[PDB]
Amino acid sequence: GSLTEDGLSYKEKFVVRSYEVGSNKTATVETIANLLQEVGCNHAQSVGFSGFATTTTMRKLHLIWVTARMHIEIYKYPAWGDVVEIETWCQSEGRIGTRRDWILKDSVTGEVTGRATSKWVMMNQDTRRLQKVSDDVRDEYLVFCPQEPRLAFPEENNRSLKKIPKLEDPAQYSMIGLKPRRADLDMNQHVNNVTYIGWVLESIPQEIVDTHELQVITLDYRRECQQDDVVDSLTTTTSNDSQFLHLLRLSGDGQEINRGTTLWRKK
Amino acid sequence: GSLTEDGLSYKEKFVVRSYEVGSNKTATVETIANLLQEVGCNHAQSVGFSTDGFATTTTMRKLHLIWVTARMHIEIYKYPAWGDVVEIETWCQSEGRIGTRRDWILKDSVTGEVTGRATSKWVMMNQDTRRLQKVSDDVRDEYLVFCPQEPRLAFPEENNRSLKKIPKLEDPAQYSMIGLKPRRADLDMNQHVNNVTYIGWVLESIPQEIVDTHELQVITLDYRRECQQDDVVDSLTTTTSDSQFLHLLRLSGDGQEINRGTTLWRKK
Ligand SMILES: OC1CN(C(c2ccccc2)c2ccccc2)C1
Ligand SMILES: OC1CN(C(c2ccccc2)c2ccccc2)C1
Repeated sequence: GSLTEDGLSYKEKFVVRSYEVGSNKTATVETIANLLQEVGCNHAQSVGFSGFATTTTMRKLHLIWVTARMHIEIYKYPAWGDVVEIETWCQSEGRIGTRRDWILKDSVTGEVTGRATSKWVMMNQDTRRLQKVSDDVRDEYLVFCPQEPRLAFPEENNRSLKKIPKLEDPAQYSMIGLKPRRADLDMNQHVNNVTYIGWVLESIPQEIVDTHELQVITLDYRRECQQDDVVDSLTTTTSNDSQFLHLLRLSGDGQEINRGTTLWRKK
Repeated sequence: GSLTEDGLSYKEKFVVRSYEVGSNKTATVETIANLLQEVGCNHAQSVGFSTDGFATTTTMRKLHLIWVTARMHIEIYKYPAWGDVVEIETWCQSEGRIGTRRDWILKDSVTGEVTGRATSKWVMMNQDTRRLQKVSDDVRDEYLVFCPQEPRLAFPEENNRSLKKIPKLEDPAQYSMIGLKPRRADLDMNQHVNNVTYIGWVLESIPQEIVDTHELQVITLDYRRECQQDDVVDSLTTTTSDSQFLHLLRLSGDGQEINRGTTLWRKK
């Protein structure tokens, strides 16, 4: 992997592994999400950042970046043995937070096979209190972002910015008692963001997965699942194409941890 | 990755990823086990097998036969750090009619030093009836040309840990993790639970304080029966001692054994 010529974006190639693919012999959306995370971490390391990606001022103030939303659109899932090239960049969104975008390409054809965007907010590591980005923090990372707008999702009222409603009981489908194991944790012992994507997908019936391809997934992150928490995954059909509304909540008290939507195309 | 000069082994380099490491910023034993599988699959593809979901010969496909893991044994001296490059070499050997063995050697790409080693036993099974069998001469002739003829063992030492008999854990277990269920990410391309998931489930019943203060040195795992996608598992562990543990995975309902194993840990 390497920063591009202008030093404002980062590119990396990956060979799709045998254990990374599903029944169709193509990468799962969770393998894609892991690759997006890996290339994001390699971009942060290349420009001088570090268990968390933080600036000097962020470390002094016990501040970290946390994902608020992840949005992924896949046109073609790379096959086992295929090489996928991923380009990533970040942009400041004023005082609200930051955005990281990605473009996925087939290395042989040069064709765009997917795109993704994510919203990140600043949080105090200890109190969990969200906050706006300060000028002092903003000055430390603006030199690594393009100054002119560069968007993976330029479209007028595109799906990546759509408000997601709260699923109403009773859900059409559910998967109950989901618990993270050690492999679900990151190096800081927090549940990996990609685990939540897997849990959302667990309540989609196997017949939809066997006859459809996942085209778009939008996921909001409201609260973290702790290592000793238990989750229930809920799904209701809202719709050639099938659309679903999703909700992850704690098994006991029903506290919301995530909400999302998925769009699927008939194979 | 590539076959070596003589065409009797295969080598591949891997850069350890951010999501592949634990609290110590080094690869987990499950990341290592996944890499061992990946290099094994790439070795099979390079010599003309697979491109269907299973590594099979022409005669195996005609007879609906597949290779299934009977035992996995891994010994790690140093876990590669995040960003480090690990080189893995693998090869296979026929063990007569019993089955086959695949071995691995792990090395730090910068120093050339051996950082780990692994060995696995594989048996032939009819994929529809699940009935185990010996390896026929016709099947053995199709894969013997891809194996070294003289013995080449990752674990040569007489009566080494990789060949030790593992006893069955007696109730009550000292520790347990109950109600473990596979999700879609735990499945392989044939919708079977990935062998590495069972390693993760075994490790789930080890208390977090042992993991925080010890490094896993050796793990031996026997595979007795597969966990189906709709099955639920209980992971049981008892200290037998360095720290040593005896492990047992069984179905949550009827208590049918799916795996048994042992782990050896060194105080950090
Ligand atoms: O997910 C978003 C991408 N942002 C980082 C980032 C920004 C520009 C280039 C590389 C990396 C970051 C900003 C400020 C402190 C530490 C890391 C956070
Ligand atoms: O996991 C064990 C090792 N595998 C062998 C094997 C694979 C398919 C058919 C016959 C034999 C082997 C693979 C690649 C080179 C040489 C032998 C099955």
